[PDB]
Amino acid sequence: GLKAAQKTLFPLRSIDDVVRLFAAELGREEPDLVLLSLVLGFVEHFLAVNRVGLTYFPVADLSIIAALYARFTAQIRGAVDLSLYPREGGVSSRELVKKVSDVIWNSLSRSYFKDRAHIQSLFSFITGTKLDSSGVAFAVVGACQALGLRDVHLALSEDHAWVVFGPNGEQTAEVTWHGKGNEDRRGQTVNAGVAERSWLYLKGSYMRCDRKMEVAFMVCAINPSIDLHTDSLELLQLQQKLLWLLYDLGHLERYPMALGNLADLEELEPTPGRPDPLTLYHKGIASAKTYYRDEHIYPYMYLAGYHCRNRNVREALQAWADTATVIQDYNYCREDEEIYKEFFEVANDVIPNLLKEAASLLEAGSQGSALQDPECFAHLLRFYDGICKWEEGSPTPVLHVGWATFLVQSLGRFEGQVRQKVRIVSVPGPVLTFQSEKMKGMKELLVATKINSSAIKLQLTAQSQVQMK
Ligand SMILES: N#Cc1ccc(OCCCN2CCC([C@@](N)(c3ccccc3)C3CCCC3)CC2)cc1
Repeated sequence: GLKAAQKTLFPLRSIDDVVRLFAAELGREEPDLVLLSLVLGFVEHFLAVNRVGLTYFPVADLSIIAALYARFTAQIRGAVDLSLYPREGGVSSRELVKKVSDVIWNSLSRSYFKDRAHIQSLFSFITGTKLDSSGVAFAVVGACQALGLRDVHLALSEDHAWVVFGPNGEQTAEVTWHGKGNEDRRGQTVNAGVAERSWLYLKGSYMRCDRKMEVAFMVCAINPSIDLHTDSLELLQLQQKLLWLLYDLGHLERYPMALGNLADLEELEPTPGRPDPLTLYHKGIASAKTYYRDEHIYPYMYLAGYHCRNRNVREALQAWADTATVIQDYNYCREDEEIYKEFFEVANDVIPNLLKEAASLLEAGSQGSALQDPECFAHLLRFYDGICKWEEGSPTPVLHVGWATFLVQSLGRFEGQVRQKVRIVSVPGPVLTFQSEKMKGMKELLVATKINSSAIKLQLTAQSQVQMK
């Protein structure tokens, strides 16, 4: 409307007043996405973008929020004439969804830095005519809710967003761009991407949000960063409290990434009486296993990151091996570059740094060292095996000689007497089975006291020949 009942908590004078508003909306039949996004974007603007004059909390007066809300709903209702797009069965048409998408797109500034912070919310859309890629998808869903189109929902993979709609919520439509320089497929289905088994579309095991999950998304989308060195404590607390609210109401049940986000917040500043970060990372993984066929990568990356920051090398390696065990059953496609970057950084920067420190600490006489644990060597091998298996049958390759130099270095961090204790068994303490042909052929090389660097490089890159002189 806004409806009279939506107005009664205003003004919002504190973090807890914002939480109250969210609790009230979440108790309603259809929480108002437009209201909630505007409120979050307003408070984020005045806590992270411009803190001038801040003394405690940027008071959100009804007149201010109602005027932004009226700006949004006038823009959408004025531009989308529903009479041109008749709705059979309380469900929307592809042409209507494309029209809403066009309205949002055409409203945006012609040129801006697309990966700025703080351009995720409808506050950014209205005040700066700027949205990020997923922010466009969210805005389309909000616009559709404003129009009364109850069937249009947000769909999320781990790196992209689109919408579902239509009979049984079975249709898909692209509504935003992905990446940089990829020509957009706005208006089309996601079926080609599902069919090619790319990570971008998760083999169809992507999130189909309900209205509560869309609230969770906008909460995850809060960006407390003020600058490279500085987060808003007020926004961290708000996001954390809102995520707990959502958790308590059941709305994180099917949202792995949100559980990882909450775990990270709890690591930073734990809430008394709440589960530990580790419990929450494991709940994220459980969510992915239960609802998404264990086809998500980030539940395991979140866990690995926590173990890495806490120098639990064994457990970090195990979680990265688990990441690779998920990726192995995908085809590496155009538009999957973000996950390639994640794996590249782990293999070629993070793991080497962790193992270098471990080596120094072993020299200093550490006991229980990951470098003396054959199960840790097995996790490292399983990580590479999943990456190599991922590469098999993909339309673009993954491995190259850059990766091989780091593999050889990482292998060398383990003494031969440790490496010799892993039992590599064939289909048909530690025991490991390799799924990739690359690692099966490398087995022979993985225990020599002196790693044959040149042979390992040849096997990992499948390089046919060596230099002529
Ligand atoms: N080791 C390790 C490691 C740990 C965590 C890690 O990434 C955790 C952050 C994952 N990232 C995924 C995309 C995600 C997001 N960019 C996203 C999520 C789904 C669909 C599109 C975009 C946002 C979610 C709320 C606003 C947009 C932001 C969080 C990477 C490596």
